[PDB]
Amino acid sequence: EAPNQALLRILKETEFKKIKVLGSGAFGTVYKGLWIPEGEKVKIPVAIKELREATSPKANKEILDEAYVMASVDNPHVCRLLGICLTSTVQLITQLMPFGCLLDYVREHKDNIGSQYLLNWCVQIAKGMNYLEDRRLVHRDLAARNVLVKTPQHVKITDFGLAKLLGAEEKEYHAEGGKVPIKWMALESILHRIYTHQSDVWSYGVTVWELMTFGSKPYDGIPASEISSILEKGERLPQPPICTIDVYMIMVKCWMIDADSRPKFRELIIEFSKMARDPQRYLVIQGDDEEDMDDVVDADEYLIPQ
Ligand SMILES: CO[C@H]1CCN(c2nccc(Nc3cc4c(cn3)nc([C@@H](C)O)n4[C@@H](C)C(F)(F)F)n2)C[C@H]1F
Repeated sequence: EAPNQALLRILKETEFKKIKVLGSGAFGTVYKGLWIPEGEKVKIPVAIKELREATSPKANKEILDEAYVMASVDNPHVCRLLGICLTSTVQLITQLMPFGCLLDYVREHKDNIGSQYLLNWCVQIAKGMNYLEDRRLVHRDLAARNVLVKTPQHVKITDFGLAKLLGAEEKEYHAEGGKVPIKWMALESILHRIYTHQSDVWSYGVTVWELMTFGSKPYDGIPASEISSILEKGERLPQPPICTIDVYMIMVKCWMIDADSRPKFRELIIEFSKMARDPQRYLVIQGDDEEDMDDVVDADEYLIPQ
């Protein structure tokens, strides 16, 4: 197989400064911060993810496995790891996405999200996803919560906690136990623990549904145990009121039993692009930062020779 010549950057704790907490999960604390490299005269808005507090060797392998995947990606619609900090607790340093996750964004801005925006997000998620397919990467956790907003017009795929690299003549990934998101999972993933790029396509369909419903919970109320029995019977997520048969037919195609019958991410870019050219024909919607900001540079503009 092809050697992975990606560069993992080790950053000094002194190079960056924590401002406030963005999220305090059971896994850790994500901090809003600023990164001032060596003597570069730049301030890079960052998101610093530290592994809870305690140093357990079991979870350190998980954060470094996430660092491996995140350092091996480079696409405008995928979040790249800026570096790692080897302190008492391992810290992942990533680009600050000022508008947070897409799921919370669609819920918080329901009344100001237009058809042009929803369809553009779909194209963008399909572009980043097709890139991961080119990189032989299976996400295994694509959802609106794992799509971050850089600007309302620019979103990127993130959270490589479950991501796996295939390569050569490996077409599918076989999993173990662990907590897995059942409501975003393809049927072969629930029944056989088989993950492919086409299983990611199913998850893409559910992500699109979340967006088109403005952040509604898929199969709301239904326990994860019943999902498998529901999908096997032929039941799928409802048509969002704003969706024309055109958009819904795309979501439906992602949820077909035969994985190879589902659309490819390169076809989803094409389909949604045609739709983004005349967004009102496809979506029916009624009525459709405290420091010296002189040297602030976004991570997408801060590059080091590759
Ligand atoms: C479980 O860890 C996740 C957390 C989100 N990760 C991430 N990846 C790339 C960039 C990035 N930046 C990033 C993440 C941000 C953010 C600004 N920038 N603002 C928020 C809140 C206020 O809405 N979040 C969320 C997702 C949280 F706090 F939970 F992280 N964050 C990917 C993994 F590290």
